[PDB]
Amino acid sequence: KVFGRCELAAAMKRHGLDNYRGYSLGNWVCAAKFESNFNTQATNRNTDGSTDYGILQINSRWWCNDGRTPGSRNLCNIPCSALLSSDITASVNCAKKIVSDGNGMNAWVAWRNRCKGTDVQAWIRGCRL
Ligand SMILES: [Cl-]
Ligand SMILES: [Cl-]
Ligand SMILES: [Cl-]
Ligand code: NA
Ligand code: NA
Repeated sequence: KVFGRCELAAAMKRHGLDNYRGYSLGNWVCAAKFESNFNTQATNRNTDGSTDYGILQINSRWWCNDGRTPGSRNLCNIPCSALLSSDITASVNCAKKIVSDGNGMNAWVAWRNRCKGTDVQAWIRGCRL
């Protein structure tokens, strides 16, 4: 599913991301924009052989099982395919664990490089939320 911007904002807010770990909703919308282009089916293969999955590009080295990331863990207790679903509950729930791991949203390189320190509000402009 390719979410609209406000559509994704509303879903993330329902699922309790707004201000989770102190990160405003716009941070999460911005991260999803640059990570997945709002596409739940986004997949990216990393140099280390792991893969990123879904709207928030959750990585198989630590967070989900894809059966092909040697030495990896599955800390969210899900198949990485769960993360490609049109429904974002699994992605949002795993994201809560990742952002809680110690470095906040810096866990998403694209957030650090593209969203962090920017006017992340803008991402929820116009949304009736
Ligand atoms: Cl915001
Ligand atoms: Cl594996
Ligand atoms: Cl933080
Ligand atoms: Na990524
Ligand atoms: Na894994």
